[PDB]
Amino acid sequence: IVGGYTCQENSVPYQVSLNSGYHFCGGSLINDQWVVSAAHCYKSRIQVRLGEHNINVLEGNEQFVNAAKIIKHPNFDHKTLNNDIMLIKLSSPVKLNARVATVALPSSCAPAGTQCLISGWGNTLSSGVNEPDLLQCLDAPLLPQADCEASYPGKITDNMVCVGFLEGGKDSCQGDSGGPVVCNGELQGIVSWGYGCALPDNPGVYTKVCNYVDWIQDTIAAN
Amino acid sequence: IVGGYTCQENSVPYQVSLNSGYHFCGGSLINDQWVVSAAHCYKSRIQVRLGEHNINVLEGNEQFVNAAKIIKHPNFDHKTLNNDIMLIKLSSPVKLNARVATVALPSSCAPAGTQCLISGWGNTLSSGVNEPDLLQCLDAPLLPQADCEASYPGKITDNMVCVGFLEGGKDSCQGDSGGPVVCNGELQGIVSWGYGCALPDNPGVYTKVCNYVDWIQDTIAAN
Ligand SMILES: [Cu+2]
Ligand SMILES: [Cu+2]
Repeated sequence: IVGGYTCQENSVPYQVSLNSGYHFCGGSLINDQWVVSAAHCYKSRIQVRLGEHNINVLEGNEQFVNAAKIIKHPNFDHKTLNNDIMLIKLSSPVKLNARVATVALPSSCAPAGTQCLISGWGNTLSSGVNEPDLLQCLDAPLLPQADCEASYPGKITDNMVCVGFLEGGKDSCQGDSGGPVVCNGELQGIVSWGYGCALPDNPGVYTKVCNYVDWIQDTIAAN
Repeated sequence: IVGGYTCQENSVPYQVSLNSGYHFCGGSLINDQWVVSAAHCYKSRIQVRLGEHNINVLEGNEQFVNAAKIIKHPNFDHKTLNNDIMLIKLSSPVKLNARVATVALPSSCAPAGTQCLISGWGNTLSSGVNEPDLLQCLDAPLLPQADCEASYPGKITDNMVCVGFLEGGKDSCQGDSGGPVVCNGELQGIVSWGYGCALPDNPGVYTKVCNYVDWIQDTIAAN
């Protein structure tokens, strides 16, 4: 998160860290045994870390759990990052409590103008890399689809939505990938891509989760 | 390397990749059993990879060797990155040949105006991160110390030298760290830090190797 603020400790209780010896992506807990993330965060083995605030200090609320099935969407295409969404089933259900909780899936697609919360332990600079310890937060609105399209000519599918500020300064970045954008209580987007991080006229683009509620549900049911 | 060109295969034969399950820093081979890198690239276990061009494909000239002693300078200070230099002794001597060779240590400090070659598998973007497969190269001059000082007020010690372009566009970046700047045949600088990557008025700053020839030699002798 570039240009964001440090989240109050465990105020984003659905946020998870995907770790393979180091933090490389984020995700969201949608029920006690399943995480949703980006298909681009695929790796053969993943340890999911829940209840985190400081990614480098054990503060006493962490639950570390291995991923048992890691399921990318059938039609994920790495060249366009179209259908960038992946489901992770945990080896064991987690114990839900104040600091580790679920986020609801969307009842419908959110309109342009909605303020959303984006969080992650991703890069905090628009140039160079600085990885933060503490979870970062950003309040940002869903952009009009025609501004998304204007910023990325020919690259936006109906499964993508821009969230951010056309002025730049504030955006998600690498390492936030796979993490949540939640707009009053429901998961509406997954961190996916954008040109640079926090550049003017280059808002971040997100996987539009309302287009996948049926896929997510069938996949959970069948697994 | 931002704004650089892909080096001809094995044209930089002293360049090594420090790997701990992934590439995280560079270094230079200065004799058949020793590598010099940045103290900031310290890790408890390191595999040194020599003879590389494509960091992700085995092309047939690679030699992978573990580090036996990893020695940071006694006075390295992580807050200012002053004395950012580290020596690595390999478990076995490597076999030197056309594609794996040594770079000479400096006979003296190079003057402002010298063109140098910088190489690495570091980040190639001034905003966001993109890690390259193929080794990257950049021709860049040593800057006047007063321009270094003007760009980083109060942060430049006599053990640092700026190399780069005040206009921005071309610079080293994260992942190049610990790698070589060679100015007609001798190692004159080690990739260390800078604000951003390739920003105007923010040239890269390098560990000034001519200040450490005696330390490097005593340390090798004693180990
Ligand atoms: Cu990719
Ligand atoms: Cu550091």
